[PDB]
Amino acid sequence: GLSDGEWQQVLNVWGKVEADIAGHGQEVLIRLFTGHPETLEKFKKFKHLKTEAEMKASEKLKKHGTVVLTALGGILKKKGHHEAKLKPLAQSHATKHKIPIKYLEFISDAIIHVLHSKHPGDFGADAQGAMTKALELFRNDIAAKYKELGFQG
Repeated sequence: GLSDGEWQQVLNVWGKVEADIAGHGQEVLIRLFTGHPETLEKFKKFKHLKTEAEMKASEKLKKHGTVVLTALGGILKKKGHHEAKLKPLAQSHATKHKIPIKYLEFISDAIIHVLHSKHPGDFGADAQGAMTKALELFRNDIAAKYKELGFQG
């Protein structure tokens, strides 16, 4: 698992995210959608957005970014004992949204990219390593639930 120090670095940079959650959520989704257009196809509401500029102007996209990062934050703050918080997310993403684990890797990388660009003082190499591990644990645990839920992931 992650060490105490690793979780501390995760929570330290997450504090920076909480200081502007909608701006971060917007930037994460835009990075995801521009880098991986196949992921955008999973969003009925948003796949009409064909450029970064149209995405930036979408208030609905911004609100969803906040929904995503709020849920992720709740999971991260549970550190290694995140199963109760993770469970409903795994269930909805295995049934309603059908999100492959690969797409969770893509959003993990988008989060890391945005944190590197926005918060270089709180997201140096050790902090990035810690967040990488935290998001790996998130994906791994979702993948385990997907199996139970009958989704190939």
